Amino acid sequence: ANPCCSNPCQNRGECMSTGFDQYKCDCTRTGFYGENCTTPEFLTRIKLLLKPTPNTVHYILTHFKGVWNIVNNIPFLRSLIMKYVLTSRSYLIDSPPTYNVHYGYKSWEAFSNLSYYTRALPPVADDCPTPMGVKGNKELPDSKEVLEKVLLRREFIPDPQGSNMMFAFFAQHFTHQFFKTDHKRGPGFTRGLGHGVDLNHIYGETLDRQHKLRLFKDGKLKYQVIGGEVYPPTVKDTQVEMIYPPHIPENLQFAVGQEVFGLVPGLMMYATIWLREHNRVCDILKQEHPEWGDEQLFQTSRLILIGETIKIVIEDYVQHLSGYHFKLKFDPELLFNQQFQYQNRIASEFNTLYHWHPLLPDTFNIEDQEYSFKQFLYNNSILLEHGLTQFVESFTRQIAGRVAGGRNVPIAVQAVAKASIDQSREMKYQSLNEYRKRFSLKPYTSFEELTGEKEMAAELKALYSDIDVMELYPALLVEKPRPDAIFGETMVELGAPFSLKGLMGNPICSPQYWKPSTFGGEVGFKIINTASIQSLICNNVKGCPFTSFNVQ
Amino acid sequence: ANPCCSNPCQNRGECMSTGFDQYKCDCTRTGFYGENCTTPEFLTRIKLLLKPTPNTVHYILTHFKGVWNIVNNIPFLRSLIMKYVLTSRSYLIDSPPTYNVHYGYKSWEAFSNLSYYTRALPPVADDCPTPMGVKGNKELPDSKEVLEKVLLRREFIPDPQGSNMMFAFFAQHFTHQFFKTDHKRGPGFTRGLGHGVDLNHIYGETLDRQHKLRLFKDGKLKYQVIGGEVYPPTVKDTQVEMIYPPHIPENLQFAVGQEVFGLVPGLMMYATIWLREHNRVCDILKQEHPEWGDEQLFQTSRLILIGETIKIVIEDYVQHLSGYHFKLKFDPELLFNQQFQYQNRIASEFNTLYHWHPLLPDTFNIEDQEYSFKQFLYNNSILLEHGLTQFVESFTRQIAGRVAGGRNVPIAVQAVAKASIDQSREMKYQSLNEYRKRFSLKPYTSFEELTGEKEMAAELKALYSDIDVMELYPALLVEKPRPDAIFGETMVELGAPFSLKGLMGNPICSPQYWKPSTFGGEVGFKIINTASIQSLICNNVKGCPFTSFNVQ
Ligand code: HEM
Ligand code: HEM
Ligand SMILES: *[C@@H]1O[C@H](CO)[C@@H](O[C@@H]2O[C@H](CO)[C@@H](O[C@@H]3O[C@H](CO)[C@@H](O)[C@H](O)[C@H]3NC(C)=O)[C@H](O)[C@H]2NC(C)=O)[C@H](O)[C@H]1NC(C)=O
Ligand SMILES: *[C@@H]1O[C@H](CO)[C@@H](O[C@@H]2O[C@H](CO)[C@@H](O[C@@H]3O[C@H](CO)[C@@H](O)[C@H](O)[C@H]3NC(C)=O)[C@H](O)[C@H]2NC(C)=O)[C@H](O)[C@H]1NC(C)=O
Ligand SMILES: CCCCCCCCO[C@@H]1O[C@H](CO)[C@@H](O)[C@H](O)[C@H]1O
Ligand SMILES: O=C(O)C1=Cc2cc(Cl)cc(Cl)c2O[C@@H]1C(F)(F)F
Ligand SMILES: O=C(O)C1=Cc2cc(Cl)cc(Cl)c2O[C@@H]1C(F)(F)F
Ligand SMILES: *[C@@H]1O[C@H](CO)[C@@H](O)[C@H](O)[C@H]1NC(C)=O
Ligand SMILES: *[C@@H]1O[C@H](CO)[C@@H](O)[C@H](O)[C@H]1NC(C)=O
Ligand SMILES: *[C@@H]1O[C@H](CO)[C@@H](O)[C@H](O)[C@H]1NC(C)=O
Ligand SMILES: *[C@@H]1O[C@H](CO)[C@@H](O)[C@H](O)[C@H]1NC(C)=O
Repeated sequence: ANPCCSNPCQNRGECMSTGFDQYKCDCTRTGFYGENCTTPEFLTRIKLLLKPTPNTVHYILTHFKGVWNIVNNIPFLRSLIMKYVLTSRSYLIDSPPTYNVHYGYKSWEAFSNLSYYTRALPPVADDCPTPMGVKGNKELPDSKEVLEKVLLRREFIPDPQGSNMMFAFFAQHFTHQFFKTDHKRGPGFTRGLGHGVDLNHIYGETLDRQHKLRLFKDGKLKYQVIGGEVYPPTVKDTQVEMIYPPHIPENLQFAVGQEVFGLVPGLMMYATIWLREHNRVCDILKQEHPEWGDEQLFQTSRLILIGETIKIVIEDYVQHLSGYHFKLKFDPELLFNQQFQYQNRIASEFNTLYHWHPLLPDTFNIEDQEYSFKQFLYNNSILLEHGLTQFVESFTRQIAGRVAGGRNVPIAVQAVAKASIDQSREMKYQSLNEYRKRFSLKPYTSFEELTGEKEMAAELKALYSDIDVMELYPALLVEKPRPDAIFGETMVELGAPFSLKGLMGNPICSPQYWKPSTFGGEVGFKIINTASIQSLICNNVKGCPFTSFNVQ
Repeated sequence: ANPCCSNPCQNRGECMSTGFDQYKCDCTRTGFYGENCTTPEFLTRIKLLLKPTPNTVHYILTHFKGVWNIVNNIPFLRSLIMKYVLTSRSYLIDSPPTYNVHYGYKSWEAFSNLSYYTRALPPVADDCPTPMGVKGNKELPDSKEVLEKVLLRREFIPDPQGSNMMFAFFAQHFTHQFFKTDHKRGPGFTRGLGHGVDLNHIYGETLDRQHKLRLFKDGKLKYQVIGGEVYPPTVKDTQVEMIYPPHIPENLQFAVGQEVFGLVPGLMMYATIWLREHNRVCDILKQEHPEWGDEQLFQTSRLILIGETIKIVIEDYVQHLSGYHFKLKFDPELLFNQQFQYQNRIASEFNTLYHWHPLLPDTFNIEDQEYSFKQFLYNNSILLEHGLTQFVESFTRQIAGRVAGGRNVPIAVQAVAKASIDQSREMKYQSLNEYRKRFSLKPYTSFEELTGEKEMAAELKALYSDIDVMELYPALLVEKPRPDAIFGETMVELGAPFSLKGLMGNPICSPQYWKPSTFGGEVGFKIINTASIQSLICNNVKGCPFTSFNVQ
């Protein structure tokens, strides 16, 4: 019934009803005018001509390795390029944030209520005739059918980019600080009220939890020593709430910042590494500042680890994922003469797209062992069994699954994939093609264009009938990958903006924060500016084993 | 003992201890270098020469009325000037915010914990030898002594700028949405978690309170009709908590957004006016949007009232206070090509400086009556007695007290003034002169320079001994006024930055919000862009009585 149900307004124009069956588009600052904001302004037409497609740019970034080799070595050139990747991306994100699952129009409630995930696109109104607005049938295709026909893995498909298990578990661990759905409220709600990289997954969401985790000497976090090795403390010792099945012995109930991290030994591996890093940085700071107390050692270390985290995410993690020959750089100063909002709100869609479960192998291979999901889940004995060094060595060698390209979701986790589909609908997501437009990409004109093949395309076509009715989440996992890449166009073009915004939007990246004194001086500052996934493991894992995010 | 106790670093350089008795200043981006950031960079020296003092600029703004008359009528010129007043002010505020009462160094706790007021200057460390750091005696002068000698009113001193009671009560009402100290926690904590102009003082801090206040038809707020006039509903009808002495009859316990607003009839006057405005705007929107439901009518109206509020504050309220011949403008677009953070955190110091109780008269004069404080407080019968029209007429005629200049704090409220002194100290405020430097003003070199007279100066000198030990709050109320002005230099130069930042930092001022559709279309948008204190009163008060922030 809502006359905006067809999503009439193009180019980021906003639709507003002007009567029971009339609408109007607000084209303010879109660069277009006309009833649906589809008539371009002169200068807009120019820009459109001189604008290369994302696939073109991606090609240039992943080719001409010889040129990039030169560029990467000319500091002012590298800075110029990175500044452009930062700025071009962030303009795609609304900041201050706008919509959420309950508000398809701006409101103080949607702005002020931090318990919601924000929305890059507003929900389809409740009184629209179809799930996607006006197109398609009264009901989307059976989600089980979609799951089984195009999502579920038959044979394991490895990632051509060589992503390993160190990568997979880093992705899970890192993102699960800001992807923390409040299932008590619903899929559109979050428990991560910092809406970003605050390391609550190490330190805790709340002050009370943090204090239980802290030693209150030398700024350190509590820990225990088992077989000469440092591990997180127990629930019994700390009284912090953790999720564990009832059969887990108390001496194996490790207590960490994120209550869910005991559920996978790969998570507990990173939990342990970072715990160690924190206490390590505490020793460094105490040496520089024998005058400092516990609070200041703890707080400064946390700030340093936030910096290390962002550093590693950009220059190692995203570097690997991108396949760019251009060398990405973590440098807050690049934005100082630029318009940029030092804030962020986690988007529901960012969460949805990040369900990268195809990464998971059929078994987890540590040393001589090959563990099944059943044996791997909630099983910290495995970690104690082999130890950190062996986890790193093994996980660095084991290849992860390809994410886009279709049919690679492990059966063990099929319920999670079905829930991603069902909850997207529950949250009234607009279609894949609406999202594509929202991020300046060309709508797909057929299912075959989407997948780049014929078989899955045909199954999808029989299910959905209309490409404009296809759903974002299934599309992401079925999309034609970039050549020999882990992802297709839509994953990168939505993901990159959300990501860089949450990284650079952090307050430590602001001018008043980004200076040596913030981090206890030049020594603390250097820890951030030289951080890497390798140094993180070298300093904190016995034997300083070699590591990487790609299979060697 | 802390080597930074003496506030060694100048020009916004940051002090960090580097050993039990050594310190270092971080001069990053200050424009200076050297041990204490006192050596200017070349370009810094230039700028310093070409920079007029705040007193010079103030003079130019309050003179040459004939030129301003021309400028005010050249749209592009007016915009240019207002853009400059906006930008020059906001660079004085740290955003994202930094310190608070418990953290004299940056921390994630101080950044993330919204329950604290932020701090423009860090607190004096607990182990410093004197209250102000290293200067002065082990103890500040008796606050009762300061109160009595230089703060308390002997004879009422009227405001030379002609501020009236409409102004006084607007200031109280408006600011008490973001000045809401959480006395359960301490003076450095706030209950206003929106940290700005969110109109929680009309709508409530929390969703629960809001819903009790709402009618849930046509987007409106509950109300009652008494003698044909619209007033807020009762506590009995709504169950919203309000602070009222036990002797107040339930039918006089008006329920409004801000629990403390029943305490002064002048507050309840504005509460009633704004309640009316909201329901008024609801009627307008319903007429434009018969398709809209209650939620959308309510939320859109709230957004419109936020706009009206900022509009009136800049163009009427601040316009009056400034004494400028230049016509200030509320125009978000002025910042769109500028670097600016659409966020804000309420500063403790902004709260402290806004204790403008000298505004209060010895009696409140309504019609033929002259009420004492005793009779005026918690007495809503007076409002019912005379009605809104008579309140507006009377309060528009009654002159308010001068704030700076000394000895004009009403005795009835002496406990509040003493608390301002005592709580400042409790919160470990740095000295007046530190705050002056912090806002690019020249330190006062004597008490006589501060007051511009001899008698109070001599009393202050005997009390404090050293000008560098003088306190911010008492200094503000004792400072030499600008010629025939309500305030001295320090009030304006600290207040203006804090204020404009909270006004323009509101999300509705951001590009994605500042468009017609946000406000239900051109008709809702116009309500904001034509708002004035006179139109607010004219649309909402019977007879459309004349009003102004100044005596006629
Ligand atoms: C290691 C084995 C893993 C298991 C057993 C697992 C299982 C689960 C389960 C049961 C959920 C809840 C979904 C629902 O609401 O129905 C979930 C959520 C999620 N998973 Fe995984 N997962 C694993 C690894 C990963 C990996 C490698 C990633 C990639 C980054 C990932 C990304 C996510 C995300 C982003 C969520 C949503 C988090 C939230 O909103 O709270 N997971 N996972
Ligand atoms: C009209 C009669 C007034 C009375 C009886 C009054 C009394 C008080 C009292 C008792 C407090 C502290 C109470 C507490 O801490 O809970 C206070 C605080 C304050 N007053 Fe007034 N006042 C009046 C008018 C004004 C006016 C006209 C202004 C001008 C802006 C003003 C500005 C403030 C501010 C900014 C605070 C701090 C509030 C907070 O942080 O929560 N007051 N007043
Ligand atoms: C962010 O938005 C959330 C969604 O609106 C808010 O969560 C909801 O708050 C409501 C008000 O407290 C709850 O309403 C329920 O209403 C009935 C009738 O009065 C009562 O019986 C219930 O006690 C009351 N609450 C509950 C828990 O039943 C909603 O239930 C509650 N939860 C959800 C998911 O809607 C958040 O409050 C809001 N956050 C803030 C800071 O405002
Ligand atoms: C913003 O910072 C505030 C000030 O530090 C936090 O407020 C404090 O939280 C503490 C617990 O989280 C309370 O301490 C008390 O500690 C003992 C030890 O376990 C408990 O028994 C008490 O129950 C607990 N609380 C009380 C009321 O006794 C502090 O009292 C409390 N208030 C103050 C003034 O410190 C806020 O929690 C923090 N806000 C957020 C969002 O983190
Ligand atoms: C009213 C004209 C006198 C003003 C000068 C005040 C000198 C300080 O006098 C004080 O006045 C307070 C208020 O009455 C009293 O509570 C104190 O007991 C008294 O010391
Ligand atoms: O943070 C992330 O996961 C990513 C950040 C990222 C950022 C740029 Cl610029 C380019 C790529 Cl390929 C990126 O890859 C991913 C993504 F986008 F989500 F797939
Ligand atoms: O918001 C306020 O109260 C004010 C804002 C304000 C803003 C400018 Cl530009 C100039 C003046 Cl005189 C102002 O006066 C006051 C103040 F600063 F608090 F005294
Ligand atoms: C927008 O496109 C044209 C107006 O030029 C109109 O025919 C069309 O119906 C409008 N909206 C939609 C969804 O078709
Ligand atoms: C957990 O792993 C341990 C040690 O590797 C193994 O002995 C045990 O069988 C596992 N438990 C489950 C439930 O698979
Ligand atoms: C800063 O000024 C000079 C260093 O140039 C030095 O004499 C002084 O002691 C330093 N600090 C203070 C507080 O004086
Ligand atoms: C309250 O106001 C009434 C009526 O205006 C007045 O007569 C009365 O004296 C006041 N109450 C008190 C306690 O002063």
